Amino acid sequence: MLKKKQLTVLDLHPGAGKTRRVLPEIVREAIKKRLRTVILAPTRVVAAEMEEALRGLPVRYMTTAVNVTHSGTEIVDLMCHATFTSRLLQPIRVPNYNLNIMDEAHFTDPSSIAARGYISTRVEMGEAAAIFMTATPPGTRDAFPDSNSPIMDTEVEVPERAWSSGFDWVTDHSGKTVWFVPSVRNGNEIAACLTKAGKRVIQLSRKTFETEFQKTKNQEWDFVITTDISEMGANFKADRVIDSRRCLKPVILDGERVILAGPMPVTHASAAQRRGRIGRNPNKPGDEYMYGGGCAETDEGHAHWLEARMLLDNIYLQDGLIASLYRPEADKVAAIEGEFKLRTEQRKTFVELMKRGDLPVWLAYQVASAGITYTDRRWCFDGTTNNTIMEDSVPAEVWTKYGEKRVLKPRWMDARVCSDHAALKSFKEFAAGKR
Ligand SMILES: CC(=O)N1CCOc2ccccc2C1
Repeated sequence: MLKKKQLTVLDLHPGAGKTRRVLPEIVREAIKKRLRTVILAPTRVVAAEMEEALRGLPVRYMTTAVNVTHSGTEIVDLMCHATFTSRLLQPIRVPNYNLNIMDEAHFTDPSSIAARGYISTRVEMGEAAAIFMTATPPGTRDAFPDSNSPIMDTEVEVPERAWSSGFDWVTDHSGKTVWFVPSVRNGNEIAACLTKAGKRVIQLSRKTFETEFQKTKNQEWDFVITTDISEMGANFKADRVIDSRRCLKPVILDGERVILAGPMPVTHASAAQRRGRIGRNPNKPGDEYMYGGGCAETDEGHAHWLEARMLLDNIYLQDGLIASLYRPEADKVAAIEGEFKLRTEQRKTFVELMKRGDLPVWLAYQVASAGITYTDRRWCFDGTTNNTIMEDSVPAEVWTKYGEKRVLKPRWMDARVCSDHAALKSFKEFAAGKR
């Protein structure tokens, strides 16, 4: 696989040893061959698992998830997908890696899609080799792949709200269950129901992932309520997966606003990854997978592919050239390569709005392309009446940096900035000039 001008897809089934067995072998071969190598992890939890599998090998950990300082003699670097993309966007110089390994190469976050596009274009150019590791490569129509031990697959009605009766099978279970809900707000309702009935529940989401995941190993639990984030290498020692088979989809309407559409069906890749959390121990056959809906290719028209084009258009590759998306996912968006390329100053504002402001890609592009500077927050208050953000059925209020109380009413509306309490609280601080 390590020969230049080649992109290999390591599509071994979930639990086949891609990270703990195959990855150190590739690293050993790249070090032997003097290949400047990058290892891309989806999340910080996977980076810490990779450190345990690669312990002893000379790897540079460019992540705060691993307590090891580099000696300066390493030729292999390990970082998250978002860190790779962020450094490509920032004026910091990134070496030209001869070998590019991306683990969980099915991750659909905008920075993951852009990293795949950038890496695959360098391979198409003949400048590098690449390995994409995933049980479900882009384009998979198999939600029921192979496992380490047999799994009982059961199509059933899965509750998406609190219940008084009709789901005896959910609570009448002595083992541990990992339940995939379509949203944080939906998971909070089911968790409160399970808690009320005497269960121990840990809730996992994108913003709380690192801190809460530790609790699954730290203490006994009955249920884990999680969003689609646990599809990226997160491992549990459970005997059942309850899968609603639903997810939220960010959609850009008329190129003017972003809504969270759905809950709607997950893709076959997500369904296989969610099912893949169980059936991992050959000594424990009979793990259960309860699914409550079918699959659909709901990645078509998803804002993440447009946001990935926004990122790729602003990453330098060679003179005027611009990286294309990885071919099996280049049709998920109707975008012209280069149409989001910003001028030097607006591009710097675009990067600061994402890195420091923590705004979604789409919202960061609207602000930067309008010629607004990072610290100018007037746009958070001068949108139309129907762009008013609501908190507890009443318009949200913030004190501006000028000491004046104003209704939060952005010029551009992105549902992601107020999808939950933590998101809205972070957007209030942004609109107040606090970061
Ligand atoms: C934008 C705005 O001021 N409003 C929109 C309508 O919703 C409400 C709800 C509660 C208090 C006040 C309002 C009025």
